[PDB]
Amino acid sequence: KVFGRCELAAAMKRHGLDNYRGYSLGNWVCAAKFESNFNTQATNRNTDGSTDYGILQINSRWWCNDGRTPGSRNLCNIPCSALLSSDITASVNCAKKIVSDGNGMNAWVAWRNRCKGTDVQAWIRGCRL
Ligand SMILES: [Pt+2]
Ligand SMILES: [Pt+2]
Ligand SMILES: [Pt+2]
Repeated sequence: KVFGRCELAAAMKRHGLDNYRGYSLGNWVCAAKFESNFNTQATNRNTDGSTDYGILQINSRWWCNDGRTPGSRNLCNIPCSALLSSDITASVNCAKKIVSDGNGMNAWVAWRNRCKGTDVQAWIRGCRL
């Protein structure tokens, strides 16, 4: 599913991401834009052999099992395919564990390099939140 901007804002809001660990909804929407372009089906294979999955490009080294990432943990106790669903619940539950691990949203290098310190409120403009 390729989400609309406001559509993904609403879904992220219902699932408890607005101000989660202090991050306003716009930060989550900006991150999703530059990680996946709002596509729940996005996958990206890393040179280390891990893969990034779904709307927030969650990585198989630590967070999910894909059956092909060597010496990997599965700290979110899900199959990585759960992260490609049109239903974002599994990705949001995983994103909460990741953002809680100590580096906040710096865990998403696209957030650090393209969203951090910018006017991220622009990403929720117009949306009925
Ligand atoms: Pt939803
Ligand atoms: Pt939820
Ligand atoms: Pt856009």
